[PDB]
Amino acid sequence: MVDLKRLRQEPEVFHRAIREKGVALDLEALLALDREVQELKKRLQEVQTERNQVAKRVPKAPPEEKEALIARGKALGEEAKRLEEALREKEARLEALLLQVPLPPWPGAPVGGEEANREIKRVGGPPEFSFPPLDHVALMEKNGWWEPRISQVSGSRSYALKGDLALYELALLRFAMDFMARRGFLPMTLPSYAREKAFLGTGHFPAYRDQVWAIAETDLYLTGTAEVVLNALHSGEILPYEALPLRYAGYAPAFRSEAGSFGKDVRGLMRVHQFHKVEQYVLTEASLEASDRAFQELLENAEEILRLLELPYRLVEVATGDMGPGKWRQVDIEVYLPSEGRYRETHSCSALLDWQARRANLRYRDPEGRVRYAYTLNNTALATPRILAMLLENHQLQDGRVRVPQALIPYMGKEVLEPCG
Amino acid sequence: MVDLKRLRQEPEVFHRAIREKGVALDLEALLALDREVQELKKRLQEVQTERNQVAKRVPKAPPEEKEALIARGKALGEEAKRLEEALREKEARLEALLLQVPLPPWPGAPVGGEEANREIKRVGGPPEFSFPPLDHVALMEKNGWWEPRISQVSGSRSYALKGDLALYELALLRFAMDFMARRGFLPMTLPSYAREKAFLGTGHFPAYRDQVWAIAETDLYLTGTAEVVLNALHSGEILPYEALPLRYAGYAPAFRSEAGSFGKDVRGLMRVHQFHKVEQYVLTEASLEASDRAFQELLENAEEILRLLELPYRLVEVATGDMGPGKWRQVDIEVYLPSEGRYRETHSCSALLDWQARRANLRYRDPEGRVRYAYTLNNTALATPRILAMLLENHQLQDGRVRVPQALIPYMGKEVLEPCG
Ligand SMILES: Nc1ncnc2c1ncn2[C@@H]1O[C@H](COP(=O)(O)ONC(=O)[C@@H](N)CO)[C@@H](O)[C@H]1O
Ligand SMILES: Nc1ncnc2c1ncn2[C@@H]1O[C@H](COP(=O)(O)O)[C@@H](O)[C@H]1O
Repeated sequence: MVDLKRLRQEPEVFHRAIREKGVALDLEALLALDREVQELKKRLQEVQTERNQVAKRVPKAPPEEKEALIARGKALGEEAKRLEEALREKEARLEALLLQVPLPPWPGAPVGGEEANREIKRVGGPPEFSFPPLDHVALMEKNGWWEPRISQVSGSRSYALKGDLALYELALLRFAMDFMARRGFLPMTLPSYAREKAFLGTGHFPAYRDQVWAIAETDLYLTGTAEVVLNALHSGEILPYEALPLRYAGYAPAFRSEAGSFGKDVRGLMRVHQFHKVEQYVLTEASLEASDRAFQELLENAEEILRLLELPYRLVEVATGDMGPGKWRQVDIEVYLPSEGRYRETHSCSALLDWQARRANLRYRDPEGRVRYAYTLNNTALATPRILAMLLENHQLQDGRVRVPQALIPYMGKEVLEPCG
Repeated sequence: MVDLKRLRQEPEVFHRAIREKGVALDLEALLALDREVQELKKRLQEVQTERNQVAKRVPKAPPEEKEALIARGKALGEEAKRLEEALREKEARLEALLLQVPLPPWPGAPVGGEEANREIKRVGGPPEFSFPPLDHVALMEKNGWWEPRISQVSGSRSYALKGDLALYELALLRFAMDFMARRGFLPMTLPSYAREKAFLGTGHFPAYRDQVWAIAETDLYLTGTAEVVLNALHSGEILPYEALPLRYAGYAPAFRSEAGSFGKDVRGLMRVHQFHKVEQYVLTEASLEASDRAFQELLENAEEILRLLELPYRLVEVATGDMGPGKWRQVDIEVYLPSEGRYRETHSCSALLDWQARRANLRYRDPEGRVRYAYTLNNTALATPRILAMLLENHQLQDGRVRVPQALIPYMGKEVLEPCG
């Protein structure tokens, strides 16, 4: 949500945002609609208040003038319900539209879709294997580390891990939570469902509605990221300046409808409906430099986890067309997946300024007593099973076993994932 | 799903079983419908046969005997139509009814509802405090260990744990996966959703259908127990005798609608819609002896876990009217919850003989080459957040902090859970 005041004052700024980000929104039609709502609230002021006057004149009016006043009162009331109900219809239309206005991207955002994305940096590289490398599904198949029968039970885009890899999954999630807690984020284990209001807050509703699974006969939705929950915790609360920046490391199961197919056909561990994710969430003050400092920390944290995971990665500046309506700036971190001879997203770091704060109503009292919308940022800390696709392929040994990175040997108990059966 | 052959020769056993388990099932109506379906199938046999063997006699028959055979063919033909309409209609409701027939309770199960549940033994005393104890909610409030704001994001029966208790919720799940792996159970991390067929396989559908959330616009339901996934894995597979017993320790998020109204203020970490559960599942060969061995193993595992967690517990033989339609035996394990002065269920061990194997179609090739239905059993290994409630109350220190059991100190990194504030 954008400040309707700034929207009215400098709509060309939002017009470029709608153009470069590709939002289907007619800014001129929204702006128009707003004028009508303004107009109709004023006209409704007139009738409900002339009605106030007629009703005030009624109690001691002579019988002649008293019924004239009832007559006038009725017509005016008619008018008022007509206007009232027109306003409500128009305002709902305005709000829905307002919910589609995107934040302007940062000045250096590449303009265009995913193909405009720009590699910032690359640390580490494709492993040079002494032998012919298997892909992660073939490592799993060979060591008996996943349960293919899960598709008959739950459907496709499901996985069930077994043996050492079951254990490894859990070790990586705890690892990421421990690493976030030593970086000063407050670890939180959270639910994977939220009411609608929390999805609206983040911006997942309306634009990414397609992607969320509703829990039927409830008013709950399962969340695709712990971010829907972390962002809505302080809605309607005004935070002390001294609380800022809030740094939450939230773990929750994530659920995605994944209404959108894998061109690299369908499966393995890359795109499943249910996965586990530790999220990095920050609420900071409404300054660009506070945002920039948080974005760089969010980024370095994710890089740091990849270095401890010993994975080759690169950072990518996400183009306007691809960052989504509420993003100021987005950088993805992609890790190399040998079997596809390409980098794959494992983390997206977004800075959304106050676009989510004005929707989720997140506010703080600045050093001068002024209440302000906060700025929010988020980045993945670690999501499984997807990084398992990359750990298996980058760390596979000759025999098909997989070495665990040094930092994860305390969490596993061992240096090598053994086969199951 | 019971063996219809036993259902027909021992109906009194099933009648005692329907009454003692308090199942709402008219047994005469079922056995009657079963006889109607058998006579119809026999009769259809008889029809299709005579319709074949007179159409043989017909074509070139002495002209007068030919029309009598034609006449008989018209009669037999319309009768087959009728027989099939009735059979299609009556088989359907008999299958729907068989899906409701309870397994006979083991002889030693108390007969009565929840009130007849007999305590078998108790291990460990109430903790003795140099101070008046706080309940687990006041311990979480005091220490800043949960996030009350989640109620507004997600509704009631939600928890969000913070700081050391978030980390302690993950550490306990890992400990239970490692305890199980070391006991020979194969660790698996699972989805929390399955198709309806997996629920019919365990007995959760139809009887408990209302305890289960459905994912809307999807043919998937969220599982309240990993047992639903684990049990549907080998469906339609004929397992080799040598694979047996299959000992699986699965972890999945568990979702429960909790449609059971309310009564006591079962607030805090005790009854939530979403929790984490590590599950013991055994699929064994079809002998009682096999089952009793497994049952005891499952119980000793949950006992050993609770010993490791340094918690006072008791075992409870569940009564016939409380164990549920599929159970042969159920023994609940209850831990002492100091603030309620009562024991609360943490684990529930069930032996179901072949009642789920016949529903999910789990079979094995026995040592003589006979394909038999397997027996299944299951028990909680460790579920969070309910155990955290007994853990905080039982291990609370004078200062409102909580000691970590020796067993869990390697998982925790510390001996005491520190406050967030
Ligand atoms: N709504 C809930 N909130 C919190 N924990 C729960 C809830 N429902 C069940 N549990 C936990 O999970 C355990 C088993 O649940 P139960 O109702 O006995 O179903 N039975 C099973 O799931 C068997 N698979 C054994 O695990 C309980 O003992 C308790 O520890
Ligand atoms: N469907 C999925 N399956 C597995 N991991 C996923 C899935 N969706 C997203 N992820 C992971 O979660 C991260 C952040 O998700 P997103 O906020 O959508 O970028 C991605 O970089 C992946 O690590």
